[PDB]
Amino acid sequence: DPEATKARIFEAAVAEFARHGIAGARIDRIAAEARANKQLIYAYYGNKGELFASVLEKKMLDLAISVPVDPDDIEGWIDRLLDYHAAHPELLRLLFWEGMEYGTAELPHEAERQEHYARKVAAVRDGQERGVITDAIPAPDLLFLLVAMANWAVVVPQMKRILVGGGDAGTDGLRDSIKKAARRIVDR
Amino acid sequence: EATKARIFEAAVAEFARHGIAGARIDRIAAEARANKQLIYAYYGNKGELFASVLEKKMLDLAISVPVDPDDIEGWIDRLLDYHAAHPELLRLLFWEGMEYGTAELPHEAERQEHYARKVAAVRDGQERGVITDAIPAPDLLFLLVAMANWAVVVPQMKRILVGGGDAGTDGLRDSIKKAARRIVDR
Repeated sequence: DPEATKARIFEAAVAEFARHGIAGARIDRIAAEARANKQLIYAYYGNKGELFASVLEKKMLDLAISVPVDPDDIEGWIDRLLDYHAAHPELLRLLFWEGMEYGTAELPHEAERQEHYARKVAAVRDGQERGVITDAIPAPDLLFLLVAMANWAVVVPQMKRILVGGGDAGTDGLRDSIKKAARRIVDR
Repeated sequence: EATKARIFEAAVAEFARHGIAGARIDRIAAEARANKQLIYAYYGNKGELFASVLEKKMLDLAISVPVDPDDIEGWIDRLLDYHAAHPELLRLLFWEGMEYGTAELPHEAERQEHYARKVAAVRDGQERGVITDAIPAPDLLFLLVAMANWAVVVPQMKRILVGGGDAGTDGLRDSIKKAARRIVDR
C-alpha cells in the first residue's frame, strides 16, 4: 500500500512542497525522492499545479474529517485543532505557500475549496441560529478569527516563543488563553 | 540615496520574495548597483543583513502605531492600515519564523525588548482596569495581533470566506474590532 507508486509520489510531493513551496518545488527532486520516473508523476497528477492542489486538498479533507467545526464545544474543537496541527504540520505550511503563490487569484480546485468552507461556515451558522454562539459577528468572519488565533503561532514561532516563553508552560498557557479568548468572542 | 540605502532597499525586496535561505547576495548587489563586497562592508553577512532590515521595519511600525490599551479599536485600525501600506514587514516576519523556528534570533536581545515594551503597554491597561486581566498581557497582545494579521498569511481563505475586494476587507475589519472588544472588555 505505502509502496504503491502513487503513494510514494504523494509523500515526496508533500515534503518537497512543504520545504520549497510551489514555484521553488522541483519535479526532479520529487521523482528522485519517490524513486519514480518524472513521467509517472505527470501520469498520476498531470502537472505541478494539479499535484500541489491534490496534495493540499487531501490534507485538508483529513483535518476536516478529524476535526469538524463544532459550535456546541468551541473549547473542545480548539483543543482538537491545536493537537492536529502539532501532529501534522505539513497542512499549515502548504496553506501558507499557496497563499503566497496565488494571493487573491482563483485556485486550481476553486469550486472544491468553496464547498470546503461553505460546510465549515454552515456549522458555525447552525450554532448561531440555535443561539449557542453569538451572531453579533457573521458566521464566516467568526470562523476566520477563531482560526486566526489558533494558527498564528505556527506562522510566527519566534514571536510566540519570545512573548509567552518556550517550554510547555507557555504552549499550554497559550492554549488556555486561546480558549478563554474564543469563549469571550462567541458567548451569548 | 547613498549606497547603504540602495542595498537596504534591494535587500528588502530580495528577502521579501525569496526568504533568508533563498535570498541571493549577488541579486541584491546587482539590483542595488553595488558591489558584493560593499554589502558585507555595511552589514557583515546575510543573516546580519536580514536582522537589520527586519529590525528597522519593525521599529517603524512600533513608532507609527504603539500598542494603545485605551483605544483598542483605533489601534487595530492603524495596525491594519499600516500593513496594507507596508506589506514587506509581515512577509519578512514569516520568512524569519520559517527560517529560525524556535531558535535564538541574531538580535535576540533587541527583539526581547521590542516585545517587553508592547507587553508593558497592555499590562498598564490591565493594571488601570481598562482591559481585562482574565488573560495574561503577553497572550492578550498575541491573540489580538493574530486576528489582525492572519488574513495576510492566507489571502485565499479570507477571499473565499468573507469575500474579496473592499467589501470583504472592510467587513473583516469591523469583525476584528468587535472581536477585540469582546476579548478585552473588563
